[PDB]
Amino acid sequence: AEAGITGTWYNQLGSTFIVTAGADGALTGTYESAVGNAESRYVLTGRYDSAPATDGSGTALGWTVAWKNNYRNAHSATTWSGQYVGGAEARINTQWLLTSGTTEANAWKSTLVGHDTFTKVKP
Amino acid sequence: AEAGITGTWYNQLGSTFIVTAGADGALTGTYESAVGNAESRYVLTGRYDSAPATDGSGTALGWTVAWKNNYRNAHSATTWSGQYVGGAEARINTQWLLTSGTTEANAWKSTLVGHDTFTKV
Amino acid sequence: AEAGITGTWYNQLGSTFIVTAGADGALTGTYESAVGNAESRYVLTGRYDSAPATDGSGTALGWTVAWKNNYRNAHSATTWSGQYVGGAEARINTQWLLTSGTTEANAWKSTLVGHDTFTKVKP
Amino acid sequence: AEAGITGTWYNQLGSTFIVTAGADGALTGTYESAVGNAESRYVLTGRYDSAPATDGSGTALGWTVAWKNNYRNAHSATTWSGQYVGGAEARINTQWLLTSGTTEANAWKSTLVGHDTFTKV
Ligand SMILES: O=C1N[C@H]2NC(=O)N[C@H]2N1
Ligand SMILES: O=C1N[C@H]2NC(=O)N[C@H]2N1
Ligand SMILES: O=C1N[C@H]2NC(=O)N[C@H]2N1
Ligand SMILES: O=C1N[C@H]2NC(=O)N[C@H]2N1
Repeated sequence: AEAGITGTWYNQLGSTFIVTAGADGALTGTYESAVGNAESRYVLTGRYDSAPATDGSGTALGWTVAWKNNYRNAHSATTWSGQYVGGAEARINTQWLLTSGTTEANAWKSTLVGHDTFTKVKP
Repeated sequence: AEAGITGTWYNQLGSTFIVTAGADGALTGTYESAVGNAESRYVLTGRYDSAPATDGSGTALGWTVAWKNNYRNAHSATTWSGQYVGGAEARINTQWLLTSGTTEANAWKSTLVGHDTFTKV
Repeated sequence: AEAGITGTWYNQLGSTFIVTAGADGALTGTYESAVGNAESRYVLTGRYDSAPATDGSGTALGWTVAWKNNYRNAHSATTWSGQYVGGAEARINTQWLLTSGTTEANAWKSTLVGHDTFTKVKP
Repeated sequence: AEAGITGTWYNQLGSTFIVTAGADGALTGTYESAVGNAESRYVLTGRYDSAPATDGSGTALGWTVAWKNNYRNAHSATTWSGQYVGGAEARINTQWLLTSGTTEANAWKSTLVGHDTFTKV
């Protein structure tokens, strides 16, 4: 549902995710990370299932943040893949992949994987 | 390098990725998978890091595809995270996460992980 | 530390992990999963850093369970990679990969990824 | 097929994996990586699923290597999860997780993920 996803969310590290879900399945917003070589806000773009199932299934969605803005350029990008589960305590549970740009030689260790849980605060 | 991300790419499964990379870091285009609960094209959106480093590093990027279009709704979304490397033979090396929308009971097994390599051949 | 890892542990799904850490960095035991095409106990084998660092760093370790025993054969195997963090509330935080045996054609979707947190109960 | 997992395998990075597959599902041997904070051989232990299915499916298996030996202690461990496919050209296709022991502050970035393909060539 777009309304349910739209809002301000935070995760366990203390990062901020501000998103708007558009009618066509699009997600746009900004992300502020509490950790890493990151400062200020970054632009994020993603997609979500605008037509989930009836039932108590989560809504699959994903988004990307390239870690470059006017203040910093970390030469990396993160993609979060997960599902939104609404209710009185709406959560977005995800797993993410953080890839850094590297030389052909260190490419084997260019990607980090983790998981984040976001709790909604505002629309 | 970077702008050269624009084009038509294909991966080892035969899927087609058509992207336009905008000067400021955006990625837009369509994706058509050769496998899965999918038919036709799906819209994709992503970001790439528009000012890569001397050093001969690749350009980090990622994009998402929600597997819903006017033909099918597979109730899942895939994100690809990787890097672009240009040169005579340019490729985009990625690892992806495909999450399906499940009930809680099946949440533990909602995500598949894989890797795709794209070239313009 | 072997003593700290040795014991009975459970995770958020309600699965049981019984392990013994040997002096040489080896881990042996049994695993009982609360979910999946799994029944009874399965044998597990792994390795851990028998010489972690001083400091408050976790001990890296990993183990594998092939999901076949005398009662069931799910044609799959899971590997858990994570770190043991001791203290009064010792935990083992992990990320896992569950690969199923498939045809060359469905190989693209042979692996599931997730994360489990284990809480210790007994030695 | 299965028993044929025993042997010396090499991956695209040039690492060498020497394994012995026991009749009841065990995997034992040594690993020597061509990259990283590693030198010489490390002990590995794993499991494979000893009764694979007609159907022409691969044999699921996984193994672990703690990067500590009498030369180095990199305070990390890697697990490879994948499947073995035999035939004229046999390979083991895997995805791995490399976890380092961090302080809590760095726990979020303690795990790398990759994929390796091994052959006996
Ligand atoms: O909120 C954050 N989650 C983690 N993933 C990532 O890429 N950077 C970290 N910050
Ligand atoms: O091209 C594809 N890559 C794989 N990942 C995914 O999500 N579907 C498959 N198609
Ligand atoms: O305890 C469990 N964790 C999950 N990972 C896995 O492979 N099966 C599930 N059971
Ligand atoms: O052969 C190797 N594979 C890669 N994964 C890993 O842990 N170290 C590297 N060496």
